[PDB]
Amino acid sequence: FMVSLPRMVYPQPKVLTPCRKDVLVVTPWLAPIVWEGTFNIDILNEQFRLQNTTIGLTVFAIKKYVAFLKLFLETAEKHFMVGHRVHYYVFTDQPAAVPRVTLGTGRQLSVLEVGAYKRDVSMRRMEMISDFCERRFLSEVDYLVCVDVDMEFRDHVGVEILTPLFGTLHPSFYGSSREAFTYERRPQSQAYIPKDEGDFYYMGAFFGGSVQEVQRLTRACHQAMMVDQANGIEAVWHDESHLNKYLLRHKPTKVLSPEYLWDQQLLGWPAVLRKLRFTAVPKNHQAVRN
Amino acid sequence: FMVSLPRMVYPQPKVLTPCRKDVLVVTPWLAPIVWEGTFNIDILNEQFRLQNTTIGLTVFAIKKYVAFLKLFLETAEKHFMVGHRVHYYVFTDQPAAVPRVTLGTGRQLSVLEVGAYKRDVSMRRMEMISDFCERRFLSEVDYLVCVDVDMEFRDHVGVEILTPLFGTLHPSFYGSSREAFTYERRPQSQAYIPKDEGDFYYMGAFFGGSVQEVQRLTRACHQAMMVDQANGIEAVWHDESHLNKYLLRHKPTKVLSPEYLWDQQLLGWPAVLRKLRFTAVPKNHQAVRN
Ligand SMILES: CCCCCCO[C@@H]1O[C@H](CO)[C@H](O)[C@H](O)[C@H]1O[C@@H]1O[C@@H](C)[C@@H](O)[C@@H](O)[C@@H]1O
Ligand SMILES: CCCCCCO[C@@H]1O[C@H](CO)[C@H](O)[C@H](O)[C@H]1O[C@@H]1O[C@@H](C)[C@@H](O)[C@@H](O)[C@@H]1O
Ligand SMILES: O=c1ccn([C@@H]2O[C@H](COP(=O)(O)OP(=O)(O)O)[C@@H](O)[C@H]2O)c(=O)[nH]1
Ligand SMILES: O=c1ccn([C@@H]2O[C@H](COP(=O)(O)OP(=O)(O)O)[C@@H](O)[C@H]2O)c(=O)[nH]1
Ligand SMILES: [Mn+2]
Ligand SMILES: [Mn+2]
Repeated sequence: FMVSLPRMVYPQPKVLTPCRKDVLVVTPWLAPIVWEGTFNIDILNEQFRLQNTTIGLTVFAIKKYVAFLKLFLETAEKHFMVGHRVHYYVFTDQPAAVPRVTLGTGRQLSVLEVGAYKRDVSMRRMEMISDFCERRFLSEVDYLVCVDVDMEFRDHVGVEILTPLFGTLHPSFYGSSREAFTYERRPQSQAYIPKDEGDFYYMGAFFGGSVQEVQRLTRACHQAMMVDQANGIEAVWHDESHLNKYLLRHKPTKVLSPEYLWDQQLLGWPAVLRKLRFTAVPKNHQAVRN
Repeated sequence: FMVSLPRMVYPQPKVLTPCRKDVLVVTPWLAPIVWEGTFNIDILNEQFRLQNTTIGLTVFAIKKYVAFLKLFLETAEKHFMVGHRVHYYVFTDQPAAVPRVTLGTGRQLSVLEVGAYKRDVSMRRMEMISDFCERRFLSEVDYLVCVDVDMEFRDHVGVEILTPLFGTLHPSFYGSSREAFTYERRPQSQAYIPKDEGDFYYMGAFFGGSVQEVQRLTRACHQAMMVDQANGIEAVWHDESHLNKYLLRHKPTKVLSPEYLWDQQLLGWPAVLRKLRFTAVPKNHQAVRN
């Protein structure tokens, strides 16, 4: 049951005025595409606080990637769901290397120890989120957000993203035609998508939804990755290829604009982006991965 | 559980191309506003058919308004949820005056006899939908759509409207500023809305949602109307005033554009409307109401 909103004073939405005319703000299956100027965060904060919403955030920091946790967490404290209940779940092979980060009220952090894989693994993250943590998340949070650690928050990332299932537009492909998307193209893979199919290219570094929908997605992707492994094939972009297949066949109920996953070093700051919210931290891929 | 969509071939949505730049297509609380060009009906039909969705439609035809049923139902057969399961519920004081209309497969009609009120009643429709039919609807349909009878369908009205809770933009006020909206303005009424509040002016002739959400809305409006009656006040636009108060405090999850509730005699055919879907049948208000 959703209680009534209180009286609020805010600008009237005008039907004959879009704010955003430069971008698509709704998908053809009537899912909002979240850009700055499309939402009144005061209304959304009211709606979600009235439900006492708890957001879980999963992040993996394996081997050298533990070095990214301090900036990741400290900037999450500044920008991620501030005012709402947040539970961070940090998956690591080195619990003692997790930095002691000071949290705001109503926010908690759990360190979950896992095994480290040598490779660019596809399988652990989808498996961990589904198979091992299923019961935990259902009991503790309403929504799950699953992100990469080699990132920092620079601006607001809030309840505007919350919905049963969301993906995020990959910053390198939002202007690309579907034939150019780097989907898995081999029919022998479970992640296969033909050249005439596809809505968007979603980045594997930021997806989420309700606990139920995220467990469905991660279970499906893990199962599909196991099939590929049994067949001696590894999708071109690993779990991201499978995420893309899933979200093609199970449409997300919101899509996040590239505001929510940006690399400024690589791509600059285009006019279409009014805010850069969650951004890549420069890294040496080869050095840091081995 | 939502099964996978099949392979489909359709035009790729392009992020840097809106189709609609002339109108607001999403509310500030991230609810789609449904206009032609914003949805791919093939994708939506797939989604809703895979859930075997059943839509109930309620319509009241009391006293002289039974004369409107033939055109209403015959045009509903042509345009309303074609291909989906539909259950019409016709509430009338004259069961024998309900026309025998031929229905397509998967569609059924129930005649529900009620008492006729003399007045421009506010109370029967909200009361009937909540208090008397609660159990029936929960067992028989997934969504309820509640409309006026003095109407005809001229174009597609389909699953694009379906959502937990929707209202429809009143065709006379979609371009108006909120101070001009004919909300109830007396603080002594439960429907009161101050001049600095309001998103939209919703028409009482077309609202709906899931059964649960429609029973919540109709219950709340009926209760509020009973309070006003006990206090010797009747809202300026009767159940529409209360509907507007409810949807201010409980934001709808989609909003239908005036495509879905139009009067061509009164308002013509503006450029902003690409389709006229559900339209007023000319009537002599005084003659037909007494
Ligand atoms: C010099 C690197 C050029 C990379 C451009 C394209 O992006 C890559 O797209 C791939 C799919 O085709 C995968 O999503 C990679 O994760 C992504 O690279 C990741 O995300 C990017 C946004 C960058 O942050 C990159 O450093 C990172 O490895
Ligand atoms: C010559 C009549 C001028 C009416 C213009 C405004 O509309 C009225 O707006 C009211 C709220 O302020 C209520 O919603 C009425 O139901 C509506 O009239 C109804 O809907 C309209 C769209 C018309 O179809 C009208 O005939 C009908 O009575
Ligand atoms: O040695 C590693 C490699 C990867 N990761 C995790 O897997 C994510 C995806 O890898 P990466 O960020 O290197 O991929 P990219 O964004 O460069 O494609 C990282 O953010 C980490 O959360 C990790 O913890 N340790
Ligand atoms: O004598 C009446 C008066 C009203 N109605 C029902 O109440 C609705 C609302 O009344 P009306 O359409 O006259 O209001 P308007 O759209 O003109 O404001 C009608 O469509 C009918 O469904 C009815 O059945 N009999
Ligand atoms: Mn990364
Ligand atoms: Mn009417």
